[PDB]
Amino acid sequence: GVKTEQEDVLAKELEDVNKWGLHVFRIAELSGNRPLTVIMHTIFQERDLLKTFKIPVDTLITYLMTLEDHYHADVAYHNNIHAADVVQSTHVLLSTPALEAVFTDLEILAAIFASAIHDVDHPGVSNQFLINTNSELALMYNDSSVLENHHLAVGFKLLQEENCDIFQNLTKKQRQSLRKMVIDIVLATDMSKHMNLLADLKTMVETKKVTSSGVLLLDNYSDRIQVLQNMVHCADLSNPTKPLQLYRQWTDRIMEEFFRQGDRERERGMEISPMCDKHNASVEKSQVGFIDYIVHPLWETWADLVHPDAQDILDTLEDNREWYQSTIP
Amino acid sequence: DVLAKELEDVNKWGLHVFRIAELSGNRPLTVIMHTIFQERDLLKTFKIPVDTLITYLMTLEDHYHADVAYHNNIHAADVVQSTHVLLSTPALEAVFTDLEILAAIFASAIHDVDHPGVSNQFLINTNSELALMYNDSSVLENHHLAVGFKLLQEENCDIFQNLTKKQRQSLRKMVIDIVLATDMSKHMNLLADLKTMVETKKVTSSGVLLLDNYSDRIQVLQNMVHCADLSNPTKPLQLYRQWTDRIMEEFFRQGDRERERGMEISPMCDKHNASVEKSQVGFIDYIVHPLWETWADLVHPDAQDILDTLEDNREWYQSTIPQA
Ligand SMILES: O[C@@H](CN1CCOCC1)Cn1nccc1-c1ccc(OC(F)F)c(OC2CCCC2)c1
Ligand SMILES: O[C@H](CN1CCOCC1)Cn1ccc(-c2ccc(OC(F)F)c(OC3CCCC3)c2)n1
Ligand SMILES: [Mg+2]
Ligand SMILES: [Mg+2]
Ligand SMILES: [Mg+2]
Ligand SMILES: [Mg+2]
Ligand SMILES: [Mg+2]
Ligand SMILES: [Zn+2]
Ligand SMILES: [Zn+2]
Repeated sequence: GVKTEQEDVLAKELEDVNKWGLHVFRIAELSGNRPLTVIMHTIFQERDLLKTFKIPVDTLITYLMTLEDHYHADVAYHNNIHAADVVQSTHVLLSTPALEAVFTDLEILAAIFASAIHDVDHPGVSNQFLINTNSELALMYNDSSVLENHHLAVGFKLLQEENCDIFQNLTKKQRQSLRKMVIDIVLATDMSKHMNLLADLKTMVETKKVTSSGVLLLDNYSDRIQVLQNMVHCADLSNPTKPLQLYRQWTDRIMEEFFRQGDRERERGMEISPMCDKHNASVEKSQVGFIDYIVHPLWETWADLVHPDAQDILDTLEDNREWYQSTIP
Repeated sequence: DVLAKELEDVNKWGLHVFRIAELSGNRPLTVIMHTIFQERDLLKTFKIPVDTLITYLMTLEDHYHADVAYHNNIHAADVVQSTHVLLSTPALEAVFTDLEILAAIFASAIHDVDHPGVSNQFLINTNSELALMYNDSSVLENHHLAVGFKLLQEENCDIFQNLTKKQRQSLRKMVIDIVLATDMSKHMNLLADLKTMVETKKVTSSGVLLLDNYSDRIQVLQNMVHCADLSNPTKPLQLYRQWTDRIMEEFFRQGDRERERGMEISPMCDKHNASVEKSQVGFIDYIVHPLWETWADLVHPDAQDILDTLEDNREWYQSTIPQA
C-alpha cells in the first residue's frame, strides 16, 4: 500500500508528508530503509501524477527502488534519506499559498523528480576533493559541477533499466521540456553557484509581481525555472530550518561524512578541507556560521518572495541558530 | 625531403596542410605539432622528452577518425598551425607566457578529438549516450577535452610530466576554458563580449595589447582559437574549396542518417536540396566575417591580409549566384 512494507505505523507518520518536519528518519526505519520509494510513491499518488502522466504504478516503484539502490548506504549524509528529505521538502514548498496554480503538472513533476535524483550515486566527497585527487569523474566533467552532472546522468540513465521508464507516456515535447527543467534544477544545486543564485533571487524579489491574494505572477520560462531552482536549493539547504531533533541528526551525519573526507585527505598528505578535520573541529560554531552566512540569507530571501508563507520556517531557523550558539564549548 | 620544404611555411597563413598530410603518411598533426614545439622551443622550456611528445601526438592523432570527412586529424593540424600563426601577431608580442602559449596550442590539437562527424544537436535529438553523459551541454566539446586529457595517461604519453603542480593546474584550466569556447552555440556571446573588449582595449606605446587579468587574457585566447577553428574561408581559395567539400560531405552524411531515422533534415544536410555557394556566403556573412572583422579590429592592422582574402573569397562564392 505504501509501496514497500511491513509492520506499519508508517501510515500515521506519512500523515505528515504535507508538513515541514515530517520525521523522515522514522519513515526510513519503518519502511525498511526505503524512505525515498515510500515518500515518492505517496507524493505521486497525492498529486495524482500517475493518472496525469499515465505512469504505471509498477514502473514507478521499480524505478524508485532502483534509484534508491544507487544512493550509497555507507555515506552518512548524502544517502537515500537525504534524497527523501529533499523530495518531501520540495513537495511542501510547492504547496505554499503564494505559488497556488503557478506551476503546471509537468513543472511539478520536474521539481519532484529533480529532487529525487539530485544527489544520486554521491560518493561522500566534495567536488573539490574529486578535482584535487584527479578522479575519473573530474576528468569526465572537466572540473565543472562534477557531482551534479553525474547525478543527472545516473538519474536519467536508470530510466533505461527494465520497466523503469516512468516518462514513457509523456509526449516527445513534454519529455524534452522535463529533461531541460531537471538539468537546470540539479545543476543549480552545485554549492559553488549559491552566491550567484541568491543574488538573482534577490533581484527577483525586488521586482516581484503578485495578485491581490499575494500569488506570484511568473511570466516565462526564465521566471518559472528560477523559482524552481531556488526552491530545490532551499529544500537542499533546509536542515537548519527543521524541528531541532531532525536538525541535530542531520548535523551529526554531515560531520561524519566531512570527517571521513578529511581522513582521506590526511592519509594522502593533502591539506584537510574546511570543517573536515575531526581533530580540530568546532561543530556548533560551524553550524552558527553556516546559518549566518548561507542558510539565513537564502531563507530570508525565500521568505520575502512568498511572504508570509515561510514565517514559521524562518522563526525555527532563528531558534535553531540559538541552540547551536548556546552549545558552543 | 619535400616534406621539409613544405614545413618551411609553418609560420605562414595558408600552409598547404593537405600536402603535408599526404607527404607525412597521414600524420599532419604529429609533424606540425612537433615542428611547432621545436620552433617555439617548448620541449626545452617545459622539459618535454621528445619521445614522450611523439608518443602522445601519434596516439592523439590516432583518436581522430579517418572516416570523418572534415573533423579529422587534418582539421586539427590546421587549427594548431593557424593558432600558431595568430599567437605571433605583432599586436600580441610578448603578451602571453610560455605556459599560455602551450595551453593554446595544446587546446588546438585536442579540440575536436574523437569527433563522430555529427553535431551536438544531432547527438541531443537522437538521445545519444554522449548527450546523456553531458546533459545536452557542450556535449562534443566536453568529450574532446576528456579524451584529450585521458590520453596523457597512456604509456609514455604524459608530455606535462615535468611541469610544476601549479603549472599543470593552470594549463588544465586554460585548456578547458579554450576548448569549451569552440562550441558554436557560444559564438554570439563570445563575439558580443569580444566587441566590447575591442571598444575598451588598452595598448602600450609599441602598440601591443595590455591584458592585465585572467579574464582578459583567456578571452583573447578563446577568441583566437575560435578564429582559427573558423579560419577556412580566410585561406587561399584552393584550400578553402577543399575544406568546403569536406564539411559538405560530413553534413550530407548526417542528413542521410536523419532521413533514415525519419527526422527533419538539419539545415545544409540535405544532399538533394542544398546550395553550397549560398551556404558559404551565408556562413561568411553571418558568422565568419563578423568574427574576423572584430579580431582584425583588436589587432589592427595585423589581420588585414587575412580579412582581404576572406572578403575576396566571399565575392568569389557569391559570383555564380543570380541576384537582382
Ligand atoms: O556549422 C557551421 C554553423 N552554421 C551556422 C549558420 O551559417 C551556416 C553555418 C559552423 N561549423 N561548425 C562546425 C564546423 C563548421 C564549419 C566549418 C567550415 C565550413 O565551411 C567551410 F569553411 F569549410 C562550414 O560551412 C558551413 C556549412 C554550410 C554553410 C557554412 C562549417
Ligand atoms: O558536501 C559539499 C562539500 N563541502 C565543501 C567544503 O568543505 C567540505 C565539503 C557541501 N555540502 C553539501 C551539503 C552540505 C551541508 C548540509 C547540511 C549541513 O549542516 C546541517 F544542516 F546538517 C552542512 O553543514 C556544514 C557544516 C557547516 C557548513 C557546512 C552542510 N554541505
Ligand atoms: Mg548535491
Ligand atoms: Mg505508452
Ligand atoms: Mg516576470
Ligand atoms: Mg569542435
Ligand atoms: Mg558584415
Ligand atoms: Zn543534496
Ligand atoms: Zn574544430
